[PDB]
Amino acid sequence: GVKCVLVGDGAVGKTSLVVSYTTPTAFDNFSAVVSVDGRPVRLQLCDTAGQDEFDKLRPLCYTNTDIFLLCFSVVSPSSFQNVSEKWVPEIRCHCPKAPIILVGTQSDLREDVKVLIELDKCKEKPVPEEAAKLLAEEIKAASYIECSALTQKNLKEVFDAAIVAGIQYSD
Ligand SMILES: Nc1nc2c(ncn2[C@@H]2O[C@H](COP(=O)(O)OP(=O)(O)O)[C@@H](O)[C@H]2O)c(=O)[nH]1
Ligand SMILES: [Mg+2]
Repeated sequence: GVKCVLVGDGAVGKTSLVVSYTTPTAFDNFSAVVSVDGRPVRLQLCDTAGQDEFDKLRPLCYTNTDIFLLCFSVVSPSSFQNVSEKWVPEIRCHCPKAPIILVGTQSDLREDVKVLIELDKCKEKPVPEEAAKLLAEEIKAASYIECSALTQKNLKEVFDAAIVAGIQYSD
């Protein structure tokens, strides 16, 4: 059984990722049995609040973590910038050994006019997939995987990858 913790800025879609996949509050735990490469594995999902108010409690959730899903929204460059500035340092402070998968969320919004118009008011654009992939390399993430809890694009893949990385580490 594999312990997976999701971290990242508020509003990127952490809670939505886990609920979409496994099917109303700050911190919550989920448990699912998942078929990975043909055999069942128990996956514990710990959903954390990403607001600065925490690190109060948040790192208390980290004990014995096998895999971190470090999430940013692909339509939030600020959340991408926080991967380097806040999240990788925090994870590495508490669990320096644990594998990380860099997870880009809300992929469907790359094609949402309202969202794109809003980003452009500050001359921003969605995070290029190339940039995410390069960062994943820089931070020594296992991989970069981009997904949508709305359309379920790559949602299975995110958690399959989490389990594979998590078993390898655990073992
Ligand atoms: N369009 C779209 N909206 C999403 C997606 N994932 C989450 N949301 C919405 O984004 C907001 C933040 O989601 P939430 O699960 O609360 O994020 P968290 O704060 O990181 O846990 C909510 O309005 C969700 O409905 C997605 O993949 N696509
Ligand atoms: Mg949430």
